[PDB]
Amino acid sequence: CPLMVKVLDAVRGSPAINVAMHVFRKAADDTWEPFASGKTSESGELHGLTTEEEFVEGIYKVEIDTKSYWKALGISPFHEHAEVVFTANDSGPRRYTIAALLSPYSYSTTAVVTNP
Amino acid sequence: CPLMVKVLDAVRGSPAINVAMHVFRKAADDTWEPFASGKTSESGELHGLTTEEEFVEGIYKVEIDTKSYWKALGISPFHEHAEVVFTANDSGPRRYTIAALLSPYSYSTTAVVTNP
Amino acid sequence: CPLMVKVLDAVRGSPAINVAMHVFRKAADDTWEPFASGKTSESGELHGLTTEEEFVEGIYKVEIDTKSYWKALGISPFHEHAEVVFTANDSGPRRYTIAALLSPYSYSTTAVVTNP
Amino acid sequence: CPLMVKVLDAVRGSPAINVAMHVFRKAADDTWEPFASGKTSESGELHGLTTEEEFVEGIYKVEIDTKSYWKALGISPFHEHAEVVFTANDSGPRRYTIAALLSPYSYSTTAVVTNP
Ligand SMILES: Nc1c([N+](=O)[O-])ccc(Oc2ccccc2)c1Cl
Ligand SMILES: Nc1c([N+](=O)[O-])ccc(Oc2ccccc2)c1Cl
Ligand code: NA
Ligand code: NA
Repeated sequence: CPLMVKVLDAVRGSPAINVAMHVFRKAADDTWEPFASGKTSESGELHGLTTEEEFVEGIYKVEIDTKSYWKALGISPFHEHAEVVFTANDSGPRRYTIAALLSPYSYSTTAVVTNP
Repeated sequence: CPLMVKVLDAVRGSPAINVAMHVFRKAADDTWEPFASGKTSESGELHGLTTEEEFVEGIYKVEIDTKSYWKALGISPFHEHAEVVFTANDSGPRRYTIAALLSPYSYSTTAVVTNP
Repeated sequence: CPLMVKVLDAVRGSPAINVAMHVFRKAADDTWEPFASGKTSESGELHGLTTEEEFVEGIYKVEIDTKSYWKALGISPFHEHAEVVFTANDSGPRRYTIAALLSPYSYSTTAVVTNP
Repeated sequence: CPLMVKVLDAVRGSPAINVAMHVFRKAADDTWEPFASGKTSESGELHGLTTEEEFVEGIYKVEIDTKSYWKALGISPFHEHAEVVFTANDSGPRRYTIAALLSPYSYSTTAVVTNP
């Protein structure tokens, strides 16, 4: 599991389920190329985004559709989405967990990076 | 103003107004003695808790009554309070801003420490 | 697993390993009775603190020794410890995950509460 | 002052000083157009980015150059930048404070939205 995303809900004290996100990789012309995507499970986790061989050096952007999540709960949010932009695999493969904790007007994000 | 506390509401995107808090200082017998108390203003800030002369070296605890805050908004929150425990003025007088960002099931707290 | 604590390190991007903590339960005289304790594993997690039958209604305090964690890394921290105080099991058993994300001058904490 | 950004350093317990950031606004063709830029002061705050007349309805992005900040302190951070994307002034003019709390592998961001 080279890249996993975990999302939590700070209002309900629960995993954030069915949160959609796309992953992009920065292209040579500075545009964002589609790379992976999915929705969080009932555990708030999204596994299986990529494989070790496909996940090479680059700048990656995880764009998490937090706005649709809050609107489904009938809550008006601040952000259009939560974006996480980072260089990955510059020193060869690593395993990355991107975590996000969501509130309607705030989010926090952290990374856990491990050498396989 | 050597000690200031600022509290923000991550659900509503606003200062957390009229939040009560109590400050304690550890006594020689290791019990918590009352030190100061107050409530946040319309800006979410509590100023004037202490003075340079009174705010001596010690271990201090700020106990923020987050539970009453959420209950008054019709939210049943997770925590009884948000607690911040720290040694102050160990290397001479400093000015401390304690900030807290509140959600029903989560809080974040940070400190800004400056040398006058 | 009625009560689990997970701790992450925001400076190193890693689980916070070997973080010691004690759990207390508030007694009828408002004192804090010892309840459980342990240290986080290499995954940053502490499992096995209690059992469903022992973990009944009460106000619980998880006192996480963040200061010793940072001092072992040669980093001077702000807080004496990170405290998480919450009522548990007031509506019968639940499963609780307490998570904390640590920085030298800040911490964030959230809860995931699930009905078994 | 309809838009202000405040940045704090969770490692040092200080304002994050001399942090560069760029603000963009989504154009009719869905591209990001430059809107304003600046750097935080000794208080960690960036004031004067825009005016009430210029700060019309739209989708805005604040891109905070956290990577250069950490690198100058000798830290190799995780994120390329901290990004905040939001719709502004949808229901008439508001005043926005965007706050960010920075660690090498994590950031938290919140908004305070007030009606003048
Ligand atoms: N994370 C955080 C916390 N915190 O205690 O973690 C407190 C406040 C906060 O926003 C502000 C608000 C005012 C000044 C600086 C930062 C954030 Cl963004
Ligand atoms: N904010 C935060 C907190 N927290 O106690 O606030 C704890 C953990 C965390 O990342 C994770 C990491 C793994 C699983 C769930 C969340 C974040 Cl992002
Ligand atoms: Na001293
Ligand atoms: Na409108």
